[PDB]
Amino acid sequence: MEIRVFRQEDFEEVITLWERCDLLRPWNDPEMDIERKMNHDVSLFLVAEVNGDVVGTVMGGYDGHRGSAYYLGVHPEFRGRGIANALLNRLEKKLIARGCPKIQINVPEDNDMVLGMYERLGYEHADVLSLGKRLIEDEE
Amino acid sequence: MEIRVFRQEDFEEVITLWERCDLLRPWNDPEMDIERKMNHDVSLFLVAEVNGDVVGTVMGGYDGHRGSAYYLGVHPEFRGRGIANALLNRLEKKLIARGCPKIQINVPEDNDMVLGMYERLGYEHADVLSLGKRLIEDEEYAGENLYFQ
Repeated sequence: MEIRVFRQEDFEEVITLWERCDLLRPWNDPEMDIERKMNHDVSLFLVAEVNGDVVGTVMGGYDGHRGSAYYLGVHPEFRGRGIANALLNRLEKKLIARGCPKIQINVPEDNDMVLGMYERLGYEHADVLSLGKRLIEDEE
Repeated sequence: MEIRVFRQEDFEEVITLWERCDLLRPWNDPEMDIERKMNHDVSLFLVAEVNGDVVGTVMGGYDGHRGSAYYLGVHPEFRGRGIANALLNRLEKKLIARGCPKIQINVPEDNDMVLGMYERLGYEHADVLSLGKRLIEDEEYAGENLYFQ
C-alpha cells in the first residue's frame, strides 16, 4: 500500500471510488472538483494505491494560513488496513514541509467513523460555527 | 475608501490594526502569518484604505476547493461605513473570478451578532463539527516582539 499524488489518469477511477464511498453530494460536481484542484495545485491531492488500484483518497489543501482535507474515502473492501490514517499522516507531513501551521476539518456529527479517526489523530473540537456561502452553483 | 491587495509596506500598520481590533492571539504570530501569505499567494489578502491609512483587512484564501477568510477587522473609529461588507464582497468576487465555488468562515459559537451579520450576507450555518490540529507552534518561537506585549 503506497500513498502518492493524484494524476490526471486517475480521474474516472477516483470518481468511481467516491461513489462507492458515498462521498458524492448533488451540489458538488466531482468532475468539477477534480478540475478545480488540478488547476489550483494538485500536490496535496493524495491517493492510496494497492495492487495497482486506487483504494483511498484525501483531497488535501493549503490556503496560506490553514490546511484542509476533503473527499477522504477508503474503498469499502479495504477498511481496517490503516489507509485513512496513512493518508492523513502523509498529508500532515506535506503540510508541515511547506510551512502550514494548522489543519482544520469539518465533519458531520453523525459520521462517527471519520470523527473517531480525527479524534484518535489528535484533532480537537473547535467551539465555532462553520458558515458557508455558495459562489458558483454546480450542476448535478 | 479603496479596497486593494496587501503590500509589503503595510506590514507594521496591519499588525497594529489587528492589535487594536483584538484579533491577535498568543498562538498565531502575526509576522509569521503574514509571511506565510506572502510566500503562498498574497492576492486574496485585502486591505481597505481611507485617507491613506489601512483601516480594514480580510486575509482571504483559496485551497483549490473552498475559499476562506481570516483576520477580518475594521478599525473601531471606522465602523458604520460598510468596510467589512465591502472587503468580503470584493473577496467573494476575486474568488469567483478564479473559479472558487464556495467560501466558508468559522465564527465563535457565542457571537449571535457576528452570526446574524453573516446570515444577512447570504451565509448559512453548516450542520457539522469543526476540528483542528496545530502543526507548527508559533508560540514556541522565543523571539520577542514590540507588539502584543
